[PDB]
Amino acid sequence: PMFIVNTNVPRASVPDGFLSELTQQLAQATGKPPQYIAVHVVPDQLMAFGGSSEPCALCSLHSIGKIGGAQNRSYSKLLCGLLAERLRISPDRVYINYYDMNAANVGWNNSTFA
Amino acid sequence: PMFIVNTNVPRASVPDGFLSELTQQLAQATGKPPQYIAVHVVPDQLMAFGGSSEPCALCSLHSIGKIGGAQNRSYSKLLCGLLAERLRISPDRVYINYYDMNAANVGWNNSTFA
Amino acid sequence: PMFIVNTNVPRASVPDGFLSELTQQLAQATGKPPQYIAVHVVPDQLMAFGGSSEPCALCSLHSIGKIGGAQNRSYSKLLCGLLAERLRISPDRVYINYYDMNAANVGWNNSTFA
Ligand SMILES: *C(=S)NCCc1ccccc1
Ligand SMILES: *C(=S)NCCc1ccccc1
Ligand SMILES: *C(=S)NCCc1ccccc1
Repeated sequence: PMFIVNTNVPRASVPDGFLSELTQQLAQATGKPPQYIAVHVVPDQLMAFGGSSEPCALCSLHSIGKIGGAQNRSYSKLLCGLLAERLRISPDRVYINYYDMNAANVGWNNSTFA
Repeated sequence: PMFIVNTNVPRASVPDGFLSELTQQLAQATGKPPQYIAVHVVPDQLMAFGGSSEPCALCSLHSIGKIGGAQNRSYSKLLCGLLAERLRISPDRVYINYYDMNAANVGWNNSTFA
Repeated sequence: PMFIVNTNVPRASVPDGFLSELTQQLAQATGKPPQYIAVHVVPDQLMAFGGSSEPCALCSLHSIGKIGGAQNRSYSKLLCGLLAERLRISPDRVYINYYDMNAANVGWNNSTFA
């Protein structure tokens, strides 16, 4: 999978090691090799959540399968837990959109995963 | 719902109250409490629309239901109105991608909305 | 269509003419008028791919139709081609998510494409 975090937390508040840690914990959570996981963090954003500019995040996780009710709950506990621990973001000011991609609709290395 | 605007309009052209205004207008438009609505504006982008770098916007609106033919036309009229009036972007240089998210595919507060 | 590339390549590495070339190549790949094509490049991103911060990209292409097995393979070869030639990113460090949008789910000019 690939995980993207957009947040109003400033760049200086993103701790060294954070992209690595996200890679490792997503690899572990999905039983996927870490060589396939992509991660992306976008700090310093102009965002509001419930009209407030307190720390918040808008995120996405795309996966070819391994998306569903229990699995997404597990992902959210893991990802909100990381965002709370590392970025000081309340889990109730985070949204994560989950996307179950078809292999034919994921481009990589001049072709797709189909 | 959550609304993201990416634009080549500079940060200084985004009016002070703009995130609050989007929050309140989207709350009114969907009959949702404003506490749930997230909004995110990304200015100064390197983008073109039709090959031109005249002001333009690429947007998304994610909602758990309340997405459909008529609802979406209404959203577009509302959101293009605000982008024209506040950011001085022509409606014919705006795209908005609408996503009807399943509740189980939206993470929040260490779980999902399911 | 609309194509978005997020990359850790620095802004100064993105050559003059890159948005123009993407617009032109996407028009040719879909036979669609360039006047409707939108492109967006986001350099200097904090991203990793396979746990490495070597040059990489995460991309999206949204289109109303013209998405499918052979078409997406063709787009990937085109777009990885450009990202390798112009931004010096290895094709195997690019992901492109493809989205076949329903015309009623794309807003434009105060309405939708339905
Ligand atoms: C996790 S195994 N990511 C690699 C495959 C992929 C899946 C969805 C979107 C992009 C890349
Ligand atoms: C509007 S009520 N937003 C909160 C629920 C939601 C829907 C789609 C994506 C993120 C959050
Ligand atoms: C290509 S012809 N783009 C214009 C129509 C479109 C399709 C998907 C998303 C946004 C805009």
